[PDB]
Amino acid sequence: TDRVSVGNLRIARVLYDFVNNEALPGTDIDPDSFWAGVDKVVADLTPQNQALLNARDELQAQIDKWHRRRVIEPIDMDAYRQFLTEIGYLLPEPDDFTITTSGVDAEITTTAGPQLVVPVLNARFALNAANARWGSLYDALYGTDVIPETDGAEKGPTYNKVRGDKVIAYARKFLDDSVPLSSGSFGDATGFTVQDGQLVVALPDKSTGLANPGQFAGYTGAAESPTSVLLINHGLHIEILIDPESQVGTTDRAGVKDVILESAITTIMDFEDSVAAVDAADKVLGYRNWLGLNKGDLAARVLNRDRNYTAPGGGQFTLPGRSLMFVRNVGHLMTNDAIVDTDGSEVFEGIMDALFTGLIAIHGLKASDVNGPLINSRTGSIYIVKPKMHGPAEVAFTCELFSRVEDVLGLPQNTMKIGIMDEERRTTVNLKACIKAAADRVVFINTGFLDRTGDEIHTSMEAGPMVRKGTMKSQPWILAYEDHNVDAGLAAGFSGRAQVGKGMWTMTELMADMVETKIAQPRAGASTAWVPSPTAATLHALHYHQVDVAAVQQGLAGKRRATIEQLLTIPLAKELAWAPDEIREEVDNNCQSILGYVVRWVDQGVGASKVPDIHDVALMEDRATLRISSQLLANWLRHGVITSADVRASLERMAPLVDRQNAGDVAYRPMAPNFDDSIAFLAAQELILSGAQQPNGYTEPILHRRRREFKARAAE
Ligand SMILES: O=C(O)C(=O)CC(=O)c1c(Cl)cccc1Cl
Ligand SMILES: [Mg+2]
Ligand SMILES: [Mg+2]
Ligand SMILES: [Mg+2]
Repeated sequence: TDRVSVGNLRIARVLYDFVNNEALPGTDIDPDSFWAGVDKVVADLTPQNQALLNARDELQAQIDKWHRRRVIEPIDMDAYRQFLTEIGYLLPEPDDFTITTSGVDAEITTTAGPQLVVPVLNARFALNAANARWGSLYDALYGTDVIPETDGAEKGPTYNKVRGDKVIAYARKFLDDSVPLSSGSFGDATGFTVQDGQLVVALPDKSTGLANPGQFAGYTGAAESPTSVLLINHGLHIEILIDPESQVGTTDRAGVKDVILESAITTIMDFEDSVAAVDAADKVLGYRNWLGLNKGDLAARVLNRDRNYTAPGGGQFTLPGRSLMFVRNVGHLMTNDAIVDTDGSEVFEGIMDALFTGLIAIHGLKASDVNGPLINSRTGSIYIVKPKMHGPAEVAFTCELFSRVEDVLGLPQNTMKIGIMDEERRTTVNLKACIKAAADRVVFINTGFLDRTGDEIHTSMEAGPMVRKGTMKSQPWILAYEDHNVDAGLAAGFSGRAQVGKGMWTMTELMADMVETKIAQPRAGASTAWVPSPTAATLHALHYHQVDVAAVQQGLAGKRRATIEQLLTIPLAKELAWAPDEIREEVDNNCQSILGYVVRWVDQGVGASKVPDIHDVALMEDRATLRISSQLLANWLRHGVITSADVRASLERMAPLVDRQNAGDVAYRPMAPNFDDSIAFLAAQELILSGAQQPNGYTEPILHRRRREFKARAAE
C-alpha cells in the first residue's frame, strides 16, 4: 500500500524516504546494502527477542504462584532465595573483573557532573538541552525558588535589586567555597587581572591570588582588564563574566555581570519514556530531530559553537559548547507498525531503533557543515542508553544486536556503547553479570529508580498490599538497590572509565529543595545524575563543586554495603497501616497524576508533562511514574485495600480538575462530564483495571493502542 518491500519486510513509505533522502546521504553506506541488512538483522534476531519476552512472563507466573500457595506472613527469605535460584531468576555471581570499554570521551570516563534527559520529539527542548553545557547561574538563582521570594525579594515585571543582590551574594559564597582565595572573600573583590599568568583579585586594602592557582583556567579580553575569568574545580568550569556597564554589573562591586557554570555535561536524547511515538510518522519526527542534532543543523534557534579562551600564559584554546549526546532507544518489549512483515506482524521497535539511531549517529562522528566541525564523539563512539532490560541474557542480546548493526553500518565492532539502565528487579539482583555481559561496551550504569519501583510492585503483586507511592522512595529495598549499584560499578572498575549514575529529580519547580537534597547523589559516589531542565542542570552542577566525587568513589572501593537479602525485601505494608482518609488521599493522588499525564499522551502525543500531585507540587511525569501509579492502584485493588467504585469515583473526581489545568490549549478535549466518550479517560481507567495483567506492568501496550485509536478517530 503505502509500504516498501525489502525482503520479508514492508516499510512505511515515510520512514523509507526519510532514511534514503536524509539519513543515508553522507554516511557512505550503500542504501541497498543497508536495507538488506535491516531485513536480515530483523529476521535473525526476532526469535530470540520473543523468547526473552516469553521468559519474563514465565518467571512472573512462577513467582505469582509462589506467593499464592503460601500463607506465612513474614516471607521466609531463605526459601524465597532458593526458589528464585531454582527458577533461573537469581543467577550465580561472576568472578571479579574489570570493564574493557575503550574509545570513550572524557565527559563520560572522567568528568563528574549533571546529565540532562529531554524528549527528542520536541526540537526546541532538544536544542536547548544540547546548548545546556553552559548555563547562567544568576538566571537559575533569580528565576527559581533557590532564592526565596521573601518580603522585598519577590520576582516582579522588572528587575528587583533586593532579589538580585541576594543572587550576587549566593554566587560569591559559591566561589569562596569552590575556588578559595589565599585571603579574603570574593564578596569583597573590586577587580580581576592576569599578571605573569596568575589570576590577581583586588580587595579593598590589598590583592590576593587563588589558594590553589592551578584552578585558574584562562580568561577572555585584555589581561589587565578582562571581560571574563575562567576557573576550574573538580574538572568543571566556572566563568566569571565582567561587565561594569551591564544591568547587573553596574550594581556589583567588581562589575561582575554573571557566573556561568558548565552545567549539562552530557544529554540523553530520549526516544523512550518521555515521548509518544506510535507509528512511522511519529518515529520519523524523532529520527529527524536526532539527525539534525548529529548534523549540527537542527533549527527551531540553533546549536552553539565552541567557546574560545586565552590560556593563563597567553596562548589560545577552546572548550566544547554543547553537551555530549546519548540517545535512549526503546527497550525489548514493544513492536511498531512502522515496519510489518508479510504476515502483517509488527517489527520489534528496539531492533529498529538500534539500526536507525545508530545509522543517524554516524553523522555525529564527522564534522558538521553548520558549526566549527563539532563532533559529538571525538573518540569515535555511539552512545545508546538501553532501558528496561531484565537480567544478563537480555544485556547479551543487546550487545549482539549492536554487533550485527555495526556490521550492517560498516562500523568497527564495539562502536555502539551501552548505557545500562538498572531499573528492573532481575537486573538489580544480577547486576554484576549484566555488566560483565557488556564488559567491552558499557559506558554507564544508572539507577532508573522510578521504573525500578514499578517493577518492584508488579513482581510481588500477589504477595500483598504495598506501601504508599511516596513511602517507596525510602523503603529498604530501594536504598539497598542504590548502594548495590554503586558497589557493582566501582568493583568493575568504572572509576575513570564509565559513569555511575542516579535518577531524575521530578519536582521541576522545587529547586531549593533540589539543591538541598540532591547532593546526596554525588555524596553516594554517583559521577552523574539526571536533571529535567537546563536550569536544573546548572543548579545540580553546584553539588559537584561541593562534593569530590572522585575521592568519594576512591573511599568506597572494596565496600559491600548491600546484601542480596536487603535487595529482596518486598515493600509490603504493615497491618492496619492506613486510616480511611489516607487511603482516599493516595487514590486521589494517583488518579490525578494518571489522568493529567494520560490525557496529553492520548489526545496530543505528548510523552512528558508537568502534572500537579495531590499536594499541588508540579511533577514531571513520564511513563515510569505512570507505571508506578497504575501498578500501585492495581495492587491495592488486587488485595482489597480499595474497591473498583473507589477508583471510578476518584477518576471522575479528579478529571474536571485536569480539564481545568489544560483549559484552552486549543487542541484540548475535555474528559468531563462524558467520561466514557473520552478515549483518554478510558485509557486511564484501563491502565488501572488491566494493570495486574500488563507484562511487568508496562504501560506502552495500552498507551500505544489508545493513542492510535485517537488518531484513527481524528482522521475520519
Ligand atoms: O526512573 C527511571 O525509570 C527513568 O527512566 C526516569 C525517566 O525516564 C524520567 C524522565 Cl527522563 C523525566 C521525568 C520523569 C522520569 Cl521518571
Ligand atoms: Mg496470573
Ligand atoms: Mg526508566
Ligand atoms: Mg575540592
